[PDB]
Amino acid sequence: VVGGTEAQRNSWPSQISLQYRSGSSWAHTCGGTLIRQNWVMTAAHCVDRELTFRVVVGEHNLNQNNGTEQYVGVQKIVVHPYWNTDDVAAGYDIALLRLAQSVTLNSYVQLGVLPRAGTILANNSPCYITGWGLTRTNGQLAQTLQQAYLPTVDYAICSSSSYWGSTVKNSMVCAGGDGVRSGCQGDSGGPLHCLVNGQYAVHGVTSFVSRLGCNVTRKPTVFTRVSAYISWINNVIASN
Ligand code: NA
Repeated sequence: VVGGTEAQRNSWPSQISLQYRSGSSWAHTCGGTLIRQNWVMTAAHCVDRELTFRVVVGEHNLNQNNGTEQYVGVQKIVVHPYWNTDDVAAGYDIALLRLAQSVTLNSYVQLGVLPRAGTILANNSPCYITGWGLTRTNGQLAQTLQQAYLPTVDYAICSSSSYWGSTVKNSMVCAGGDGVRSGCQGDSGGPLHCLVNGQYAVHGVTSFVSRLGCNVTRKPTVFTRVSAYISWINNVIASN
């Protein structure tokens, strides 16, 4: 997250760190959201590589013992069947991970609440992105979980020629684009949290930014719109 601030350690208890085994250690690669005690939602492009993955819940500082982490292997990966890795702009950038064990819930570990199917945010709706991604374009991962305020940019604007044009679809949410705050590498798969009727819900799964940089004016961060995939998510969990 570029232009973020450190999150309080109990603000975003559905955030997870998806990590891969890297020699004798583990490395953060992307974010995700806990949606059942044994299921995580992330981006499809995050699990394109044939790596050994684990999920960490209750994480705050990737480089220090927080005393709150639970570590759990990934048992099954279900990517959306229409996902195509060489066309992220087509959409369907979503995947569900079944965990080897069910995690225990507490003030650091909670299920993300999802929006009702079909919900679309009005333009300029207040949202936060969260994650451990790069803190500058071509920078390094954050140590501590970051948050940045990214108001939504509606489809009519986002799909205009000076923004994303045809690259943005109605199955996506755009947020940000002010040139200072954005998602960045390592934030993929993590949540966009939006405040609606007094309650934060996860409306987006971080999908892409510009190839010209993370925080680029009129290139808001693009998220998979969770509310377009409620039936899909429910169908996968019920059949696994
Ligand atoms: Na930690």
